[PDB]
Amino acid sequence: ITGTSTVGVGRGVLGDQKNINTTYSTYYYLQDNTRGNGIFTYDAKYRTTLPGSLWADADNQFFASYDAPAVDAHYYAGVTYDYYKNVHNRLSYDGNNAAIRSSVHYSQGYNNAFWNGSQMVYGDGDGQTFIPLSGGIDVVAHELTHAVTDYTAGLIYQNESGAINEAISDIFGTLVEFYANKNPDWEIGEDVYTPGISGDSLRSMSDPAKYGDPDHYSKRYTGTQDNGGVHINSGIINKAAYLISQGGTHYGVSVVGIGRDKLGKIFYRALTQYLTPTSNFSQLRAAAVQSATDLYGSTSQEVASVKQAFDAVGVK
Ligand SMILES: [Ca+2]
Ligand SMILES: [Ca+2]
Ligand SMILES: [Ca+2]
Ligand SMILES: [Ca+2]
Ligand SMILES: [Zn+2]
Repeated sequence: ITGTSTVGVGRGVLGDQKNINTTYSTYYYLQDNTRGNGIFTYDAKYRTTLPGSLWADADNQFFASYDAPAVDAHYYAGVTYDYYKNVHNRLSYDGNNAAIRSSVHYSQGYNNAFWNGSQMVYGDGDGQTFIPLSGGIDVVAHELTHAVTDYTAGLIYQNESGAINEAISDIFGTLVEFYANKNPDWEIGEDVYTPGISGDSLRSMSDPAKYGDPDHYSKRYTGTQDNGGVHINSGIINKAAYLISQGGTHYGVSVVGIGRDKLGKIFYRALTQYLTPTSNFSQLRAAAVQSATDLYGSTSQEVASVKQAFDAVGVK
């Protein structure tokens, strides 16, 4: 809508207070005009019809419990936009400041979130397995990263290329979590998963096998579930990325860590410059080595650590 930019205040899913960019025109709308062509948050009103109604509020205060998922979807979309702009010089997901749209309150008791090809969508969860999914910044950044991947490499959502697609979203979801820097970790979804059980998460990058996911190529899933295991075999790549950053010895192979910032730079370059829709794990390794070479030289520690990380997980 057309109106006056302003700043409102609200409470997110976890009860934390934050400021949000809104637009005023009779009502106050969740429309942030300060980032590219805008960030827009919609109410799907417990239906599956999308996008729903652009979120309108009478007083620019968002403290009602119904408000919380919208506050967080709106605010964390902004953080993610800032991460891509400030760190990788990328303007929104298409690189040309496309408007970012999110809908919340999708369906009833819906235990997931997703990018549908044009916007992000967030369920409220059933209160048992999940609380509203926009409450996790790693979850928001994961979904928005699918949009980035679709506009760049275009990795098909099947088999190895699909597992790479998933790992990239987990990797950048985590890097964005570290960017915002409130209790960052190498786990996925811990803020919104199983409110009744502390210390768990949906996936682990530091130790995928904790939840039964493979951490070595020899343990890859070869069946047909989950589109050929796109959320399962991602653990192999997530472990590689964790090792490149933090270091460690894994199946007897030692890796010198080079830290998060270099991990992000290498993987972003691989994504945007070298990966293609049908890239497999071996092609990821080659793309990552070539990226690190481009940035730091063929005889760098950086190139060395990428090679050892991929050897450690069994990807040749
Ligand atoms: Ca209000
Ligand atoms: Ca965390
Ligand atoms: Ca996390
Ligand atoms: Ca939990
Ligand atoms: Zn995903």
